Amino acid sequence: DSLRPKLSEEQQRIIAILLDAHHKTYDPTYSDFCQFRPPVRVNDGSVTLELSQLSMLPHLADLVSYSIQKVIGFAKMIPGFRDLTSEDQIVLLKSSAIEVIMLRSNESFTMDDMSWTCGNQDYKYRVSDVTKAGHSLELIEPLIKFQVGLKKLNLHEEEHVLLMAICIVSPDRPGVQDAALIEAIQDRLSNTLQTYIRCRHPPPGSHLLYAKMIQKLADLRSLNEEHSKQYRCLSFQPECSMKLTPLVLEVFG
Ligand SMILES: C=C1/C(=C\C=C2/CCC[C@]3(C)[C@@H]([C@H](C)CCCC(C)(C)O)CC[C@@H]23)C[C@@H](O)[C@H](CCn2cnnn2)[C@@H]1O
Repeated sequence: DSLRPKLSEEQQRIIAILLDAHHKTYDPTYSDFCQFRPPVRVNDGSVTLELSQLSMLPHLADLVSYSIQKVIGFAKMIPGFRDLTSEDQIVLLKSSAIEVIMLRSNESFTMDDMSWTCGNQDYKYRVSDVTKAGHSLELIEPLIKFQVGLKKLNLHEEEHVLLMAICIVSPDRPGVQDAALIEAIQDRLSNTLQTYIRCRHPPPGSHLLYAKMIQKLADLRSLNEEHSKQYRCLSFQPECSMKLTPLVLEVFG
């Protein structure tokens, strides 16, 4: 009855490994940003103008690209991940990249003004800047909802990295070969999450936290399909590919 098994020595190594992977792949100081193509914020309080200028696209496109590289880094240090055929590594990455980016961006997302703040001012990102990169409310509003949703779970960083690992190693992705193997890696990770929550999370009356976390992985598949729907529509804008990166192109095209 409400059993609380102690963390195995393997389960601990996994956390340590993931905690460390994240420290090595996420820069909380945002010092690489001046390297990205500069943010341009034109005036408007218009889908037409947005698509005409695409003023924020090269900055955000660089930002996402940069992050994909970071996520790729992250995945490589996931225990199990290198044991997969590099083909199941590509598939799992490409189909989760946008989700892990939405997951990881929560570190910069603040409930003070409902923005991602990586700054200073210049690297603050709100609904409007994302519109300025050619996306519509149908993605941007629900993404903000999900951000708040996630902030309120109040995840320990341990839960944050596991959640991201779990998301990457999902056996039910279009095109995976060895779902059996991938499902084994995931189970190992969820068992670590489920157990970690039970030992180390206050109160807890609410270990309900695990169900809520799995629910976030569902919300993510939605935003993923929506993002991909909208990405398609940007691709139709002429001269757009030059505003992107070779990496953003392959991952989403
Ligand atoms: C990507 C990240 C950040 C924010 C994420 C945002 C804010 C702007 C808007 C973003 C990029 C959404 C867009 C709707 C995605 C659009 C991509 C496109 C234009 C290619 O379709 C999805 C996630 C959103 C900021 C920050 O938390 C992180 C920046 C990168 N970083 C820092 N240290 N290590 N990596 C995070 O990965």
